[PDB]
Amino acid sequence: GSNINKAKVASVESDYSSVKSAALSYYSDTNKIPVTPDGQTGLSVLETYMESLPDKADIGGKYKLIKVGNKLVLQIGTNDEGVTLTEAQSAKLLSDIGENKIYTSVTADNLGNPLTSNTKVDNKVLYIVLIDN
Repeated sequence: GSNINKAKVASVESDYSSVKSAALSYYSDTNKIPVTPDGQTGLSVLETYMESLPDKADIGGKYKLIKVGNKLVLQIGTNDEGVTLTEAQSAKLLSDIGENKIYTSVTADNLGNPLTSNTKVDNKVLYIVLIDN
């Protein structure tokens, strides 16, 4: 329960850090935000920059990269499966990553409701800002 759940959150944080470094490299080299091709999932857009591509989050859900306004966003989950978070998992993720990054909804233009330290997520797609311009 408690310790396993905290380590699943830490695993997403490690994936986030690795993907963020690779994304910044791609952005510096191409002058364009790396995005998953329309109609696909996964991080193969970053394959030149990563020895091993993260596939699924330990909290549930496949990874992909989307543009939301001017921001690069790590999407965690798809139609098939979203993330699951207890309040304690949400609290750790926010303590470690900080504010204005983790969202429970987006449109193509705008970040939606921010995750809070009291939020439970039951099989829903989650969003973490990687690059804020």
